[PDB]
This record gives sequence, C-alpha cells and structure tokens, in this order.
Amino acid sequence: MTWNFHQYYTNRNDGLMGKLVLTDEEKNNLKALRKIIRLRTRDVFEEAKGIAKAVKKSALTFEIIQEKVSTTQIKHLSDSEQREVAKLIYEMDDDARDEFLGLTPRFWTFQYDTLNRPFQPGQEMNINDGTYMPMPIFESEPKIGHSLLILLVDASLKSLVAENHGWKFEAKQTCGRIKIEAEKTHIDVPMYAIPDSENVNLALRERKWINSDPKIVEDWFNDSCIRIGKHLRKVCRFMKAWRDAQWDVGGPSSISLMAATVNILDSVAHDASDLGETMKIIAKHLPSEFARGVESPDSTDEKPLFPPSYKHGPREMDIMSKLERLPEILSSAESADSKSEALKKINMAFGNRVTNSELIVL
Repeated sequence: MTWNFHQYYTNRNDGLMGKLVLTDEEKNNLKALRKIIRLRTRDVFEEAKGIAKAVKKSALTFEIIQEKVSTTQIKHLSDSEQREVAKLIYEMDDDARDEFLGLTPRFWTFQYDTLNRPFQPGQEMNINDGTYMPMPIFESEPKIGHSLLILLVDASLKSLVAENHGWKFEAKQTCGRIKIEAEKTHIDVPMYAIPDSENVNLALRERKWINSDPKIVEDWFNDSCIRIGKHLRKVCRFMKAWRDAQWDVGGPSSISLMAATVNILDSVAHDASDLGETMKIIAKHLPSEFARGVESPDSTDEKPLFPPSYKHGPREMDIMSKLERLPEILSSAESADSKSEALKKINMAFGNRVTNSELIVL
C-alpha cells in the first residue's frame, strides 16, 4: 500500500509541524525572558558607567570606587571579581574611560524560525541572544577590555539568577548561559565587539577574541529559504526533530543538518508539494553529505560543521549509522501494510509524537 505522508508532516494541529511549532503564547514568553535579560545588562552597564562618570568628575580612590561597586549588581560576583572591576575602573585611561562612557550594549533584531518544542525529558529549547559592543578598531585588543566586558555581562546574568528562583548560571566557552529547567529553556548570551570582518569579533571565555559574525549564517539561511521555498524551514524542523528523537543528548548540530539539507535541496530535483517525497530525497542524500564532512556556509574562517568520515569516532559512527537507517525507515513506512503500522514505522524516525494515524493517506 503506497502511503502518502504529506499530511503527517505538514498538518499544523495533529501532524509533526503541529507537534513542533511553539504556540504564540510560548514564543512570547521566550521573548519576555530575552527582554528581561536585555534590560538587566543594559542597566548593569549603566551602573558601571555611573561609577566611571564619578571617577571622571572627581578622580576617586580605589577605596571609594569599590564602595560603589558593592552597591551595584556586581555585588553578585565573587570578592576577587568585584576587586577586578573596581581596579579596571580605577585604571581606565582618560580616553578609554571616555569610550566606556559612550558605550551601550546593543542587541540584534528563534533558531532561524525553526525552534522545535522539546521532545524527550529533559531536553530544552536553546535560545541565543548576542550582546554587541560597538567599539572602534580592533587589532589584538580593544581599549575597554575583554575581561571588564565579560565581568559586566557575567554580573547581569548572575544578578538575574540570584533574583529568580529556578534560574542557574553556567559559563560556556563562547557565552554565558542562564538555565531555567522548569521552563525547559537555556538562554546563551555570547558577546561580540563590533565596529563584516571587524564585526566578527566574539569574546571567548576559556583565544581571547575570534572572528565570528552570526550574520553570515543568518543571512545565508534566509537567502536559502527564499531561494528554495517555504518547505526548507519545514524539512529543517523535521531533521532537527529526528535528531531529538534519535538522541536524548548528542547527535549532529542543527546547523550541520541545515547546511547539508540546503545543499541537497539546491542540487537535487524534488517535489515540494509532497513533503514525504522530499524528506525521502533528503534522507537518501544525507549520509554522503555527512561522510564528506559538512562545511559551514561561512567560507571565511571555520572548521567543518560535522567532521569527515576518516576522523569519526564511536559517536560519529553512531550518527552515520542512524542517518543511513533514515531513508530505509522512510521507505518501509511508505510500503507499510496498515495505516497504524505506517505511523509506527515513520515514528521510528521522528519519535512517537504524532499519534493520529488518520493523517496518513493513500
């Protein structure tokens, strides 16, 4: 029995799309969480610039500067860290202090419009909100300072964590992260120095700076959607949901999947009208795309989004293995003897989320 899966995928109620897409309410809560974080790191910078204003207006002594710092949300940093901010404020040059004074954190106006509702517990939605610091020329170091910038971001995030029950802070290599388990969401806040080569300065923790402009991949994906069609976002969500179903923790990055998928869709004839067919074409071509190594849409400077087959360890082998199963799972469900059996089989790929076998049609 040839079963069509177009409605299984695209039905916005009972179908996969229906299981994946956040409600308007749920989206708004993420936007609210984000806005809270934005306002707090804006305030923090203001509390610091406040101290720097005084210093420029009379030239405080370290001892004073420090009293004040203790009266800001920097109070949430360790003792030594509070000393460091007071110190860096104290030692600011007249010109560097003038820059600081004219420095506000800027924010870029989820997951490229492919943020899936989490599946397994406890898997969580990962939201990324960059903090951008407009500064002037950048060789090996900026006038304001990497460590001062990072401490203030840290102070914002940690102040919110202390105020809010259920929030935890976690230092990642590229960002600070606020965790909110009860809401199943992580918010990552990477910070960038901006003046597309010099707007590419991400402040690394754990080398100090790196050329990384998120806009490159953003614009790349947006162009791809326009170029390929409204189905690109849907199939990208479906691959991401596959990954969430196949691995509780682990599996390939979402961006690796997007790049390979875009690559296939750009180069292989497919019928957008039938998403079941389209996914089969994607599933057929993915393994060779991953064995090759998936390059970043950003060609400037990077490493593969997913490594070539010769560098694979047990984890990558596992991934390759599941990728090679996918097209088979998809063809089996297609030739399935029953409506219910077809649903059970395709749910081997995307997990048991869709329950209405009625969506499956001849």
